[PDB]
Parts: sequence; C-alpha cells; structure tokens
Amino acid sequence: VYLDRKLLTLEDKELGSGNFGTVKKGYYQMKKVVKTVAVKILPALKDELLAEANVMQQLDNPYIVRMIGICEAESWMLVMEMAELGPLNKYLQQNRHVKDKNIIELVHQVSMGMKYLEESNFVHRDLAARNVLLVTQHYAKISDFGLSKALRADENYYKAKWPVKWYAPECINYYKFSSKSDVWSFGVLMWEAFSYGQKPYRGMKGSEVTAMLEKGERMGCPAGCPREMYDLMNLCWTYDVENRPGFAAVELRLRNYYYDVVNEGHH
Ligand SMILES: COc1ccc(Nc2nc(N3CC[C@H](NC(=O)c4ccc(C(=O)O)cc4)C3)nc3scnc23)cc1OC
Repeated sequence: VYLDRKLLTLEDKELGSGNFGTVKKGYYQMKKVVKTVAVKILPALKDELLAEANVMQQLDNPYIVRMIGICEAESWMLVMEMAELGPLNKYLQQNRHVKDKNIIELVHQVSMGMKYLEESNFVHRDLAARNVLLVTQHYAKISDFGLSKALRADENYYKAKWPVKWYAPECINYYKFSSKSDVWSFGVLMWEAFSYGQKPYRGMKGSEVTAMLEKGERMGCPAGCPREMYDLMNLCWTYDVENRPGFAAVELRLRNYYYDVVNEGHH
C-alpha cells in the first residue's frame, strides 16, 4: 500500500480539485509495466486523505476507481488508476451528441457500482455526476470517497459544507446517511446525466430546494429523456426512506430498460 516516491513521476499541470486536495496526472512504475495515474496531493487534511484511502483500500469493483496506494513525500499523496475522460458532467457538457442509449449504459454502470457499495455497507455521501469518472465513452467509475463511511455492524445509517441539492430529506432533517440516501443522490445524478451535465435546481438556494421538496415538488423531465428513466428518477426521490428503493431494485430496473433499448436498436 505504501508507494515509492522515486517510482512516481508527476506532471506540472493540475487536472482539477474536489472538496479537498488537488489532483495531478502521473506515471507509476509497477512490477513491469508503467501505469498512468491520477494523484491527489495536499493536521485535519492529512487524516481526511488517509480516511479516503482507507475506504478505497477495502473496495473491489469494476465500476469503482481503484487505489494504487499512498505516499508521504512533499505532501501526502493518494495514487489512483487514471480515468482518462474525466468527470461525467463535464464530459456531457462538451459532448451533446452522446446518444440516450449511451447515457443509460453509463448510469446503469454507476448503479452496479452502487449495488456493490450497498452490499459492502459503505455509504458514499457525495454521489453526483461530478464524481463519476469516465474510463471511456462506454465505461464509468464511481470516485471521490472523501465523505464516505463504513457502516457500523449494528446500524444501517451514519449519523453526522454539504452538497444540499444531492441530499435526501432525512439527511437534512435527521443527519442520517444510508444507502437509501445514496439512492436519492443517484436520482439527482440521473437527472444531471440526461440533462447533459447541467446543474440541478438551477437558480435556487439550498433552502429553496428543501422548501420545494417538502411541498412534494420534483425537477421536471429533461428534454429527450425517456419516460421510463424519468419515472426511475422520481422513484429515487421517494420522501419516505423505507419506501424508497435500494440499489438492487434500481440496478435491476436500469438493466432491464437498457436491454429493451439494445433490442430496439437491433430492430
Ligand atoms: C478531461 O479532464 C480530466 C481528465 C481526467 C480526470 N481524471 C481524474 N480526475 C480526478 N479528480 C478528482 C478531483 C477533480 N475534480 C474536478 O476537477 C471537478 C470537476 C467538476 C466539478 C463540478 O462540476 O462540480 C467539481 C470538481 C478531478 N480524480 C480522478 S481518479 C482517476 N481519475 C481522475 C479529470 C479531468 O478533469 C478534472
């Protein structure tokens, strides 16, 4: 898990920054091959990066960004496998030609990764289109585990600036974060994807979003988004935690609809 700084070569330019730290492109000499990497570079900030690394170490799924390891040099560094195409929202903003079938493919991949995360009893707590990274146009991975929590053996939730527009009502009202709250976030992520990376709740303050949702109102159907996918969004935005679907149910719906669209394409 502990990497050798002299086997790591970093670029001068920066890729971008998340909630904390800064990410640069790099190259790491493995056992034989050289691997292209994305490297998060920086007392509280040190522990946050190590907690993020601790979460990633425990995860093993094709639809989740893999950690290569950590290194304490100029600063603490978190070395991850590179996803070359970057954040999903930014990609779709630059590529409006991307077909509806392709969007379904990508959000289904996210649902598979989240089904695994749910099974593993980890809550992501920051699921948004910005935190889905593209390996290719047809391969998405979940990233940015800086706010993620391993659930206690005896509880199905974690009790806690917040990304309010992605948060379920129980997160706001009770500070409770579960796989179900991740499902709510996933609904917002779906809306973002089908809106080609547009920000949700445009022009609204966090408090106004909370007020809107309390009234039972939800964001409208994005232009060109299939009704079946908008229906799934709304299901993810079920106010009641118990009645809201888990990721097993969400993944199955997406899987089945994706196959329907693949079938229509062949006809
Ligand atoms: C195409 O450019 C790219 C190519 C590869 C990558 N690749 C990668 N970037 C990042 N970071 C994690 C932290 C950085 N966040 C933002 O830059 C950002 C973006 C958008 C919003 C918003 O809309 O709110 C917020 C934050 C990006 N992490 C990993 S892990 C494996 N690959 C990457 C990134 C590119 O862009 C950063």
